[PDB]
Amino acid sequence: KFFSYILVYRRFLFVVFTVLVLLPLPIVLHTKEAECAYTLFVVATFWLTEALPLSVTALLPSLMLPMFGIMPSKKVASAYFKDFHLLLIGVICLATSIEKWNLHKRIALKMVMMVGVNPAWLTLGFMSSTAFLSMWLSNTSTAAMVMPIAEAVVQQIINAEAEVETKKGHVTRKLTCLCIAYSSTIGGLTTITGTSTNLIFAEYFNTRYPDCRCLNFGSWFTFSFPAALIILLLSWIWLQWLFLGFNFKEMFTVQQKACAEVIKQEYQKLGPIRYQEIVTLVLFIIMALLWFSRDPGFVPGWSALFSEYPGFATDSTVALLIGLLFFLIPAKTLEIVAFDYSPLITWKEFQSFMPWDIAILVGGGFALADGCEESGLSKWIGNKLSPLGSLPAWLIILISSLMVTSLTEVASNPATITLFLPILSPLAEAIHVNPLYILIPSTLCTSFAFLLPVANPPNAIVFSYGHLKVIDMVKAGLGVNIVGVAVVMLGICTWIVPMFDLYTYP
Amino acid sequence: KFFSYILVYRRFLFVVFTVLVLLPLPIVLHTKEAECAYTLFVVATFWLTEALPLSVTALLPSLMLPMFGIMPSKKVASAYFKDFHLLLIGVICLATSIEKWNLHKRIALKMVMMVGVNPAWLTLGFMSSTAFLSMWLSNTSTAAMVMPIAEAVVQQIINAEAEVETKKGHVTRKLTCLCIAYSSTIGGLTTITGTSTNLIFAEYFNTRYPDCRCLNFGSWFTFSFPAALIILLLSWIWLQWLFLGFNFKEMFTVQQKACAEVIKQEYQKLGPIRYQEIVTLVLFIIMALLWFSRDPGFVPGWSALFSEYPGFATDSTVALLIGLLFFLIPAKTLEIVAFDYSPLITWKEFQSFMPWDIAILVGGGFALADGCEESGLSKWIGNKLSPLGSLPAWLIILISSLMVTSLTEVASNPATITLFLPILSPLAEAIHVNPLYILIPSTLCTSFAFLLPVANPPNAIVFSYGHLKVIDMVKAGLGVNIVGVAVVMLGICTWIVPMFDLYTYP
Repeated sequence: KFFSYILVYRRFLFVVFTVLVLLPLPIVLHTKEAECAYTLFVVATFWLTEALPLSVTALLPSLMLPMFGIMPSKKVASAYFKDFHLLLIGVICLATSIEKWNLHKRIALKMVMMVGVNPAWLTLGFMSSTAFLSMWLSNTSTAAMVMPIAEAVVQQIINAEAEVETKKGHVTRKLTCLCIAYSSTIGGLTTITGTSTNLIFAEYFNTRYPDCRCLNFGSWFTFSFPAALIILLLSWIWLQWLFLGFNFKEMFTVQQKACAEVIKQEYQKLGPIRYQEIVTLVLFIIMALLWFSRDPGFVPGWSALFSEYPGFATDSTVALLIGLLFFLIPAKTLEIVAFDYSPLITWKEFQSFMPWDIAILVGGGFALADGCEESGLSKWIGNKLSPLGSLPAWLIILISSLMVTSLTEVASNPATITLFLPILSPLAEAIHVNPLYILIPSTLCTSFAFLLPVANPPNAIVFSYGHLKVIDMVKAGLGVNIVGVAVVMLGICTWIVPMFDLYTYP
Repeated sequence: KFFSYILVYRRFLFVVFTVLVLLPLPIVLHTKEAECAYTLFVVATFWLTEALPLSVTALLPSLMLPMFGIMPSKKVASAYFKDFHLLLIGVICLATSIEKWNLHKRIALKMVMMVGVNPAWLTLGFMSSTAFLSMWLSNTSTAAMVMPIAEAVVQQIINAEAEVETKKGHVTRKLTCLCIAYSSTIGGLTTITGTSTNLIFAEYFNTRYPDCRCLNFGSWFTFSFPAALIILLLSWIWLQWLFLGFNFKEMFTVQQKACAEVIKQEYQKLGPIRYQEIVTLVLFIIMALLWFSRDPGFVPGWSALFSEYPGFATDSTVALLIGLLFFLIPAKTLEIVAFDYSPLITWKEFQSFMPWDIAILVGGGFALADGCEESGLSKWIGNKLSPLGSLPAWLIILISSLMVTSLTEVASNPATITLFLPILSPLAEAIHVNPLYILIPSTLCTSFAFLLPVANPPNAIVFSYGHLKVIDMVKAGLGVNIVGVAVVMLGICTWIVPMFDLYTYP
């Protein structure tokens, strides 16, 4: 009876318990920087296990930081909405129009009819298509662009799986939705301009080491692509082992032919292409073209036209420019022709399907990361790393890499690299080592953020579709993170040494 | 035929037409500050007439400002979410819980049974209750607190209006919802701490004029209360004339007794008070008590406990502290007692009913106002006001007041007063006038923002309930604004002179 009453109110007692058991941390230590650490720990605890909704926990920094006095409440709110959110709004305008006019169904049906009958080949194609798309545009962009296409397939197959007749259905969508989530190992790891994380490292290295010109397009690709391709293959194998069954004989019947017949029957039921779908594709192509042609890295883009105020027109402005066009392009006239036309999507359909959860969730991560920088916590973490020069060589690289992938879980990737790079680059110079030997494993491991939300906004976009179980991706994340880290260390010691001369002092 | 085709696509052609007809403004004038003015005009044009959705137009500054180079896109996004939005989120948590557990229906039914059978007495009571509530807490706070209560009455009366049996229904809800919108003439006009707008003026006057101690509680009230009470009465009369019928004999039958019987019958149908409603009331009282006791102005509040980092804990933190409690307080257990309890409101019910329209809309106003300050536009406006010292006296006061109520339409009240106060206070000193004679009409007229959204966040909260027709409140706003301004000028010349000696040089 009494023990049962504790079990039913697990969340209420746990929330109270963790606050009071962590409560000695602020009062003790003379209230210097443990307040930020206490706030970081309690928010992280509520993120690992769902004691509170994920978006609700993101609003906790708006409470603890002002009361603790780390930063004013006015500055906390300003950190909630940032450049990523404008990018999210613009893409969702296109995403809403794709679903509203059944453009996703036509694309999914066309994809299935051509190839991809066996489920194992679907996730292989999904990873390859998303990773190659993530090669040029962005990790954040490619996550929200193919996700409406990706879901259209897996909801399609389960509907066609009836064959004129349920745990298999849910595990399949968790796998494929996570395939795009983890399809970032090629998104900027292999290209200098793929993500802003490596861009910060590249511009910093040129600034502080003008003499060195090794960091250039064609030299970053020639070593990362063989390395990053390894993660993609083992991630496919590991995800196939964790979800569904992994049998080697399956990849190398009546149900297959029956599924093909019903799939092709549905495609004919859709009929000819419609005007609304064509316009959505046209805006889809233009949005991708402008993102790719902004900063290709080898030929100047349209940013050279605006080469007077640098950094003012980011990728989010492109998303908004094409995204807001969906609210004023005519769709269907309202033959009386009584009053007026209708736009492609009205705001009512945009208010729904809009990940307001992610906007608050990612905002909490930005505010929590900003609070860590305002308080003397990030500097304290860097200070403890300084007495580590006595270690031979390979240790430090492993220590930093595991440390890099751990502190990027609660902070954005650009913030994490900018913090550590100054801590790390000097450590490098002090020892007689190539400063590069330490920077490359650190900057490459920043992108490896596969645990929890807020760590990587591509992961956050995945949470927006309702299959937001954190325990599933935490279990999958450790497998990918260990695989991702291990391949990096294998690359550093074996393949990356000879061309940049990692043993010799530059 | 051809003329008909223009009429159906009115919005599409108008949006294109206004952009191109205003397009000469940036290119001409050597591209110095007309870019901000062009952005301000096109956004205002789309706000007056619904060429685009109100929230969509709020995202236009995120486009024009980065492309025009006024401010980077990173800074534009940071201005979208501010201290007001955290206040909105906390209150909506309470507002959602009130509606979910039918607390609004019980309050509305109890209000109707006691008094208020005639519709004219309802809006008089609604104005008086909201204005007195707005006396202490805030204009923003009181707008969202009584609105769920206010709607509960008017939806109740129309349901009870059947009498065992439609344009009257919609006009009634537009009136009463607007009553709280315009019930801000007592919200901070009569009290120093009612709103942040007068607080900025009070702290500025003490800083630059330490010798003067006239600005104090009991001296601001003794002159504003007789003045502000006049606006409330004429606003009630003017709104009664514009909406419904205004007959003097109505205020001073079978339908009335039938309405009473069905109203009291519904109250018995609700039954006894429930546990969920009691908890909501308890959190309702605590939220109001903390807001009132933060800075009463005459006895130090709980901010003296946090009197080490001033301004860190604002009113929004109080809203979040009580608002987030609704997500973890048990409501009903899920007698197997299988898994766990349920909170008062889950996030699914918070995602709905949440004015995401207002968050984007008000954010656009903040970003647009910030862009005006970044570009040399606000300073340019102040510069043109400088050559006005030759005017005798009463003119300038009228010029500023109409100018104050015009430039606060597209800017927040604290931003508008902080801009003008420096422009105006020196003008005052230069002429031999009480500097005060100019400051009081200017600072009091800042609050008079009854046209369009974004001008006053209390107006924005009104838009959240769906009766967001701008043309109705623009028509009503001019009547209130002229009434509001005229009473102020009458107060300045007749009643406010004798005690502060407005004719003599201080």
